[PDB]
Amino acid sequence: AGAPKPPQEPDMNNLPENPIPQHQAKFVLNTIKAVKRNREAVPFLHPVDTVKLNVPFYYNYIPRPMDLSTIERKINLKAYEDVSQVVDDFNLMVKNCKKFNGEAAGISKMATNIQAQFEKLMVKVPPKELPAGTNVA
Repeated sequence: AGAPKPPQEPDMNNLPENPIPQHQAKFVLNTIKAVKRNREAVPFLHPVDTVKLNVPFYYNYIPRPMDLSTIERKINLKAYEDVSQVVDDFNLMVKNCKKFNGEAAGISKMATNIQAQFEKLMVKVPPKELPAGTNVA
């Protein structure tokens, strides 16, 4: 080819010491789970099938790919320090699709559609603090 597919994120040797609090991790997880139910998200659920789509040089244009499952795995492995990194990863996913395919491609409109859905949900994200009377041992 044809640049090979880069290794999966995250690097389980650089897991952050202070991850996002669980109440924030539960929210962004349910948010990503809600986006994964959207019919428009199907192409973004998993890494690109470079053989089925016949894009041998895809990883030459996109050196850092991203998908909804990777974002989900990084949350489950506590790889994020701030919820803004989850937003940045979702943005990178949309950016890669528009960069490679272009605003004319209908797959870019699917990415735009799920990004709007993601942004509507992230409006109600709880603050990084715990709450009112949540106790600390």
